[PDB]
Amino acid sequence: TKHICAICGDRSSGKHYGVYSCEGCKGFFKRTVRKDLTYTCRDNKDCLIDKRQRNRCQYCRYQKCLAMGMKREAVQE
Amino acid sequence: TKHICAICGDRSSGKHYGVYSCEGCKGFFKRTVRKDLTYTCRDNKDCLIDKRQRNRCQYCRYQKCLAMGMKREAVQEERQ
DNA sequence: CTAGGTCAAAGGTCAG
DNA sequence: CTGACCTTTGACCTAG
Ligand SMILES: [Zn+2]
Ligand SMILES: [Zn+2]
Ligand SMILES: [Zn+2]
Ligand SMILES: [Zn+2]
Repeated sequence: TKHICAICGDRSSGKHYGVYSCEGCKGFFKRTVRKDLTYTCRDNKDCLIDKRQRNRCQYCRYQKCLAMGMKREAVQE
Repeated sequence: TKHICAICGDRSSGKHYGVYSCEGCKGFFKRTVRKDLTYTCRDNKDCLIDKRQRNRCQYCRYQKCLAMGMKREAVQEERQ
């Protein structure tokens, strides 16, 4: 699992914010926290986050980052 | 100038789908791939694609995107 | 090692 | 439908 992103399942580049994640999910989490962005799900808050469809819903991607254990506290100034 | 669209000769906004192209040819290729659109040439499949006449034939514009090297694979899934 | 920065190249919108 | 004009993504690098 050291090699697989816990959020989308892409090739993981190491532990980012306490979770094994790809460069994509790391960057997304970083921008969300830094810019203090709020998202909305156009569906039923159960969108599938995988390599191909991770960008389909920002709300569901962020909730998966949190549920997998990504720490807001680990994003610095 | 090395900032020329390989499809139509308009000012290129960078590399789109592996080819130096204008914002017009980028959008056109994207919509064609996304919707899986099939076009028809009303002539002999050799219409001239340039800045002025790019919109004259959808079929010939798409065949030039492909012949120039535009990658169907580089068009990602819809986001909304 | 993993934190942050960068910027080319993806994405999107909506007036015409 | 088109394309000007805009935003977000993620591969890659470097400093701590
Ligand atoms: Zn990921
Ligand atoms: Zn969702
Ligand atoms: Zn063009
Ligand atoms: Zn034609």
